Amino acid sequence: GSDPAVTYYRLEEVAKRNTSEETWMVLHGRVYDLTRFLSEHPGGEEVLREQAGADATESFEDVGHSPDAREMSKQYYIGDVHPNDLKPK
Amino acid sequence: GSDPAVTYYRLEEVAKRNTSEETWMVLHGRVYDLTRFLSEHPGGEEVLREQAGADATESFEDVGHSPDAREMSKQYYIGDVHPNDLKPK
Ligand code: HEM
Ligand code: HEM
Ligand SMILES: [Mg+2]
Ligand SMILES: [Mg+2]
Repeated sequence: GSDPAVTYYRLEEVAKRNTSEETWMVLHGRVYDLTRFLSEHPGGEEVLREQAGADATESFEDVGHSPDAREMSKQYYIGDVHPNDLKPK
Repeated sequence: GSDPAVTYYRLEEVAKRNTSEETWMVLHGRVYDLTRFLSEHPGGEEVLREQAGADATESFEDVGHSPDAREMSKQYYIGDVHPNDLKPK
């Protein structure tokens, strides 16, 4: 069941956005446009460039971001990963 | 100049890695060294051999790879396609 209020992106569409002109990334089943965040990230640009257009959930959690960082991610949230591209829990 | 965190490859060079000794492939503007991946590819070696050395984004996405297949590709990423060789738009 897709949610009328949410815009969904297939991982194929996220994979296209892997350039400095447009960088998207998936974190926990949600899509973030970090294009403008790249030069402001306190963890630097490179870690984000390397996984541009991809699901970087594991790296994000391995680093262990703070509640403050998670709060900050909300400003870049743009949609949910299409139901079909979500993995079983 | 470009981005020093990125090694760039011209499609002319990528095209030469089309045998089992060294097979590279392009997916969404990035180069992947699949030489060790061939044996382990669930869809078999032949489908990779067929587009070895070329951009196989279309066939990759048309097949419908899973989130796990995408995660798996990351370890083979060696660099980006030279900007001159990408689509103009
Ligand atoms: C919109 C998503 C993201 C936001 C808002 C964000 C935000 C931040 C912030 C605020 C910090 C400072 C320390 C703290 O608050 O925990 C930080 C550090 C860091 N971030 Fe992120 N980050 C994001 C995504 C990522 C991703 C996807 C990666 C990995 C590919 C990453 C890798 C790092 C690293 C390596 C550090 C350094 C911390 C350490 O020394 O271990 N971040 N990030
Ligand atoms: C780094 C590049 C690639 C990786 C890591 C990869 C990985 C995988 C994995 C893990 C599967 C199992 C099903 C799934 O998880 O989706 C799979 C299946 C398959 N792959 Fe690939 N693949 C790659 C490139 C390609 C390319 C370029 C082609 C086409 C020329 C291809 C054709 C197939 C086919 C036909 C299947 C079977 C589909 C099924 O019924 O699930 N793959 N691949
Ligand atoms: Mg060499
Ligand atoms: Mg994953």
